Amino acid sequence: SDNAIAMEAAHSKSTEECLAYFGVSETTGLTPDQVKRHLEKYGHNELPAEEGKSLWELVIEQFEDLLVRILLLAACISFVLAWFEEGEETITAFVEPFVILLILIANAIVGVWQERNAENAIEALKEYEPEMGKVYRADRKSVQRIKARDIVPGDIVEVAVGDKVPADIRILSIKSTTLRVDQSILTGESVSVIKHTEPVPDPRAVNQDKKNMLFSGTNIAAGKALGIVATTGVSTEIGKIRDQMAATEQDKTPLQQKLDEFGEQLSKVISLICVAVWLINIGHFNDPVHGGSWIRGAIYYFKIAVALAVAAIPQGLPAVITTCLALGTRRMAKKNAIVRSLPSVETLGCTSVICSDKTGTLTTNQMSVCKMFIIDKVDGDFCSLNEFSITGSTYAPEGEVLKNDKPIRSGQFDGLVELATICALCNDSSLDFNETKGVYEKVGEATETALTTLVEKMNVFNTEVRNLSKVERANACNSVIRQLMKKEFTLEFSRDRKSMSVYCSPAKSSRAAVGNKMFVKGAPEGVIDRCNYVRVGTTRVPMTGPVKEKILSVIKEWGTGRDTLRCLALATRDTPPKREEMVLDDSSRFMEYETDLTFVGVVGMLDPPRKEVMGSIQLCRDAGIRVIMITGDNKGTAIAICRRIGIFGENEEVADRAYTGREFDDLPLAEQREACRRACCFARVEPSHKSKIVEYLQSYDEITAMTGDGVNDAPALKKAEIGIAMGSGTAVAKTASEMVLADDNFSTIVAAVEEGRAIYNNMKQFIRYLISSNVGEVVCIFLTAALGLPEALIPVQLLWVNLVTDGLPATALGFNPPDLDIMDRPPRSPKEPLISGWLFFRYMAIGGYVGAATVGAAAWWFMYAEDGPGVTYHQLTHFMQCTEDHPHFEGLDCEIFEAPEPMTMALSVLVTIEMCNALNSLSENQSLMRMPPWVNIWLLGSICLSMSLHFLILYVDPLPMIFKLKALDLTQWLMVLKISLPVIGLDEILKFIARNYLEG
Ligand SMILES: C/C=C(/C)C(=O)O[C@H]1C(C)=C2[C@H]([C@@H]1OC(=O)CCCCCCC)[C@@](C)(OC(C)=O)C[C@H](OC(=O)CCC)[C@@]1(O)[C@H]2OC(=O)[C@@]1(C)O
Ligand SMILES: CCCCCCCCCCO[C@@H]1O[C@H](CO)[C@@H](O[C@H]2O[C@H](CO)[C@@H](O)[C@H](O)[C@H]2O)[C@H](O)[C@H]1O
Ligand SMILES: CCCCCCCCCCO[C@@H]1O[C@H](CO)[C@@H](O[C@H]2O[C@H](CO)[C@@H](O)[C@H](O)[C@H]2O)[C@H](O)[C@H]1O
Ligand code: NA
Repeated sequence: SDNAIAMEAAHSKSTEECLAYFGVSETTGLTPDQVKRHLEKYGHNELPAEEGKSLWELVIEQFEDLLVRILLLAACISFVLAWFEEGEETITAFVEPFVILLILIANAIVGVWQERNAENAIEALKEYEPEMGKVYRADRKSVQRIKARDIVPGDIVEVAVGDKVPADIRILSIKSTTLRVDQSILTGESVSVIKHTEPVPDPRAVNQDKKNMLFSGTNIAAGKALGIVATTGVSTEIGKIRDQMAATEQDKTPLQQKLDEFGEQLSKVISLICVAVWLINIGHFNDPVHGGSWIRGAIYYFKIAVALAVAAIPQGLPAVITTCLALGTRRMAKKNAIVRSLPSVETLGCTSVICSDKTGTLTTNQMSVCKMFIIDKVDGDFCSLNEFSITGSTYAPEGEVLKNDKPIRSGQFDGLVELATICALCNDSSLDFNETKGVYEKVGEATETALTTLVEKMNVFNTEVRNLSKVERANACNSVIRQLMKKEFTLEFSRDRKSMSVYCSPAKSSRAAVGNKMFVKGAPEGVIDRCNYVRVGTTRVPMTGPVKEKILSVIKEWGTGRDTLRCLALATRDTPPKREEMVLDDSSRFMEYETDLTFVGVVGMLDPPRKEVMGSIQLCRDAGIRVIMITGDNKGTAIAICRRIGIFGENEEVADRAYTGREFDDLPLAEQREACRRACCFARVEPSHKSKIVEYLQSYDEITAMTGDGVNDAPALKKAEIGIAMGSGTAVAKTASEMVLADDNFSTIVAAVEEGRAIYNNMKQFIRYLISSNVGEVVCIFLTAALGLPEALIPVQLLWVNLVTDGLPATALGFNPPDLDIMDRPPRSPKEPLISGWLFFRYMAIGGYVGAATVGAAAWWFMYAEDGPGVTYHQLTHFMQCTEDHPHFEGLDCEIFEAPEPMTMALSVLVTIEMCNALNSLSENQSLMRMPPWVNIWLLGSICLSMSLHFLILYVDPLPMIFKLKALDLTQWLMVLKISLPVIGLDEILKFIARNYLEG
């Protein structure tokens, strides 16, 4: 982007001037060529980088280098203070600080990388949830949603309530009665501000004075408007205020709490073992009080404590957790489950209740009129209707009307003529043929578009359509009907009457003798009471009780039937008041205007459930996860749908498991709480009922997933453990949620729960693996110090094992395939400890065997080895007396006790045991005989890499001279194998005990 300013003083220009400056028609929008040129000139609508990645690594490197240099200077001060009179052994005090320096450098490197890895994992979340916007462009007549970064200056953009403003926008037209905007992120204003479209004359006016502009980042609090993009990217008012840092996420995840508890307890245990080593050596309490005995006897305990600290901490664990979470997040996003916060992953597996909206999530929101009836014959008490069916489930105008499964012509019935007239006039929506996809798409609400499609199918006025193109066919019959009745105005919907109407005057064309007419479309509950008459074809009879009961009976049948239809009543005021009589500024009077109606007919439209919903409901059943439907349908239809998708049984009694908002409010408080623990169906629900349901569900210590999309959903989404916003819904709901459904599908919720379970299981696996490895290392150190043996392992090798040798297999355990019963077990408790009970004893045995095996191989080299000396046990424990008391240990050089061969034996045994235990860590209970090792190929590859690196630091000459190791032969490797492989048998015995005797 070269020109970084775009249009200046857009608030000062008028709408005409702003459209003229970019040369765009407001009707069509930008042409593809205009979009290409503007994108090339002004660049994408986005801000560069994160916060400052080009100068961030240097900061952390220099900060940790300062933290290293200060410890170096402190240790130097200590060693220099140990020079005044302490001059006994200055040779041994020369090796310890070198190792400590290496430890500090290594821990600094990993502490930098793990932090950067976590930051990159957090930042990768944003790539999965790209901000979207709605534009009108010349290639399509309907509004199309695109990525906000693809919006360019001059674009015509549409914003509605709950949307996030994608660019700095000059308001062109306010479609709603008022436009209120929340500008708290910019001006810091509290209450929403009112916008207009008049120009603001002051060129240097403040943002609060720019009452005709929409600033990027702000949110539409109320209304709907159209505008033209003035500036994008950095030129945006919010792009100038790039200096803004919100508070961190905080709120420690339960896993982090358990890990920190482990850290504190491990500090205590390190202190306990450091004291226990002194407890073993009681003879040190018989030494003289003066001299240099206590000093040199305390230096040894200030070193073994450091070695034990290296052996005890799983240094590489946080990187493995971060990588597992990042890759699982990418997997979930590949499966349409867009996680907005890493903690939510852990929570996803604990989900005990899923509260889902019906329309759009459990169903496809692809509405279609499939049944309709009008009045046939009325004889006092007898009432007969003309029922019909309609084929075609999409919005395409393809299908026909069927009477008793036989096609008829809709124009024969005057009732159906009026039916179609009402459906065409009480309709703000239309159809647009997408020639690229080659399909018909909706322009407006699914309901009104289904009405439009029905009018196209019916063709009550008999119009030629076989010679029309796909574009001319979409809105042909509706245009025909519009040519006759001229819509004077529209009485908008209102809750108090549950209907809408249009005042229409007939055009002066052989139909002016009809007079003005009001056409009413609404819910039967609201419309039928206001009908005094009933249209019979072209005549009219008075509306009575029996007719009303017949209408209601058929509506009930369709609502509770196999199709679970939502019916719409259609009526018309034949003798409406005059335009001068009616006032339109207050909807409270509209119900009065829509009185003395004539009932014409009823349309039954279906919103089919998604074909995967039943199976996902079953999966939640097997997983012990309750599913509660929340719908706008009536209670009867709601229960019928619950039986259709499997929430309820086809024959079970549900008088206490299905409620309406009013019924739920009529119950006392204790009964409300008690009803939430059993209800699975809520119909006709107020926005506060979601929050109340979440609170009641929390009162039973349940982890609730609650779906939403609108602004009134935001509080509940905030209270719920897993707020789930729809991908097509508002931005306000998305910002208040833990997960977004890219496809708005309930099955995606189920898949997210399953994936969270699997990911937490694999995390448990590699956590227990690494920590049992650390247990084994600590046991090795303590067993060596207790028996007074030489150091079988040095802390450098321990760092290499914890960071490199074991880091690869743990990351690979992150990719373990999920168990076949992952969704046939109850939800995990969030307070579930990772290692306790039988697992404590199991991994304690494992770690004890690890330490015993390492130290025992180190001891085997000194004794029963051809390459090793003929040293016995009584002198190997007294090896420090070799240089002095030589006749007691006469034989070879004393330096043979500082040999690299026993350390190499111990390290090889540790590495082999850790590969074997990684193989054992593929499952918690299943033995290797049942689940083969070749199921997780990444584990095999990681073990190959670990062994290749081991052979590298053993044989490739420059490296074993650094690791203080010596290459081995076939006999020593065979000993390593013989003393390492039985760990598989040990864990196999423990698994057999857990399976065949510890299931309860
Ligand atoms: C790494 C080296 C070991 C020795 C260690 O200190 O870990 C202990 C300790 C801190 C716990 C223990 C370890 O305790 C022992 O192994 C007893 C040692 C006695 C030997 C002396 C006999 C001569 C864990 C390791 O035991 C083994 C047997 O599995 C399990 C678990 O750890 C976890 O669940 C990991 C959580 C991140 C913790 O009980 C944990 O403390 C609690 O806070 C938890 C919940 O952490
Ligand atoms: C003065 C001494 C300092 C200089 C060191 C000389 C270079 C050493 C060669 C090894 O390089 C290391 O290899 C590790 C693994 O191959 C990496 O660990 C990374 O990968 C592990 C597992 O893949 C994770 O557990 C670790 O956290 C993560 O640091 C680590 O980054 C990297 O440097
Ligand atoms: C695209 C446009 C075409 C679609 C229009 C659909 C046509 C239906 C319009 C009906 O108009 C009303 O019809 C009533 C009869 O059905 C008339 O009542 C007349 O007849 C009744 C009995 O038939 C009497 O009870 C009433 O008093 C007397 O007003 C009434 O005046 C008239 O306004
Ligand atoms: Na929430």
